[PDB]
Amino acid sequence: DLRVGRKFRIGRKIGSGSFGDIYHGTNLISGEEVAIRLESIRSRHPQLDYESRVYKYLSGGVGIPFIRWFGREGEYNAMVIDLLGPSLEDLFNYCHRKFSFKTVIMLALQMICRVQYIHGRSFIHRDIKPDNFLMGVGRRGSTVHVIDFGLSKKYRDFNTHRHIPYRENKSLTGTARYASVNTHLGIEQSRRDDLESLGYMLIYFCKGSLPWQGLKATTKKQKYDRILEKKLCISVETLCAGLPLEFSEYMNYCRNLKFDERPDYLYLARLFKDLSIKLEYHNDHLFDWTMLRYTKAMVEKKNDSFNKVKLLAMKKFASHFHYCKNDDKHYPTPEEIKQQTVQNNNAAPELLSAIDK
Ligand SMILES: Nc1ncnc2c1ncn2[C@@H]1O[C@H](COP(=O)(O)OP(=O)(O)O)[C@@H](O)[C@H]1O
Repeated sequence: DLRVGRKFRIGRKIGSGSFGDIYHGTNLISGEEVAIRLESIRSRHPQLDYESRVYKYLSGGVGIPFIRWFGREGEYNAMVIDLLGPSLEDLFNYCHRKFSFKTVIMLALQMICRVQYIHGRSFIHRDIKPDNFLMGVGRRGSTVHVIDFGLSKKYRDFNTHRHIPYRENKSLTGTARYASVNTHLGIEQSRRDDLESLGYMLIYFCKGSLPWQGLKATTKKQKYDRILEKKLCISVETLCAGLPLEFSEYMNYCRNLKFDERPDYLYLARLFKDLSIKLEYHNDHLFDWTMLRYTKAMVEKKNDSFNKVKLLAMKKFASHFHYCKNDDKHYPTPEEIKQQTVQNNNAAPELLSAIDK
């Protein structure tokens, strides 16, 4: 309950982590709810100061949490920033670990823009994963935000745009579930790698998992290298089985980019915009969790309970909920996928009547 940056009061924890804790905070003058991150100054590997400085440099971008204050408060490095909502991994779990094509397409459109803005500010993220994308709170709940810039890096000179040099034998640090093949190989990360990681997330979201998940090994390196072998040896076709051709096209593009090459962000956005048209989706910010949450509220006026809610939701929103069929070996046609609209309507008392109201 101490004060930070004169006017920010620390409240309840949100909260804990490896680089410190994150708290609810309040601006004592305006009453605005914010987020406050703390890092012990006795930390052996300080990261908060770095992140705050990246956040400052990125300040003003759409979907970049807006830093309000950072500095020193006694025994703590502190950072005051926008309060955000659930992560996409959180929402993935809420939806029982599968997203519709529509929701994945809509996330992809926003996330490509976020990554584009970050690259436009001469930084690469280097830690692209579902946990690092959060929705806004309240009415900002339709905007995907990017967080966690502790591993981010300048990939080019601010004035000359001279790219950092090519390099090998770089070490790998985290879970490498979403890491690019070239990261695994020890190559200096560049813009392409952020986008490849984004690609794996999309496939993850669609299919419910990646085929190199849940591996065990005797050492970290062995595990990393087992993941690398699967990424390398499983074809893009197999990887993207059951998904419209855009998803494998997205992946082939990222894997084919050269080290210092500027990505064609608009080409990639057009992939998913064109697909949403073929699938007759509106870009209406109506995500799976939005509609499941609404449906549930009306019903209430645990695995088995969810399935009933989901059934009603898919009936009321038949044209919105299309899913990958993981037994598929091919890329389904748009008309193939849209056939699920009919199936959704054909599913089945007073409860079906209640929801319309
Ligand atoms: N600006 C923010 N507003 C609200 N919640 C946040 C913000 N930044 C991170 N979080 C959330 O706080 C929780 C703890 O985050 P943190 O400890 O930094 O990550 P991790 O636990 O993965 O190391 C996470 O669930 C994360 O989604």
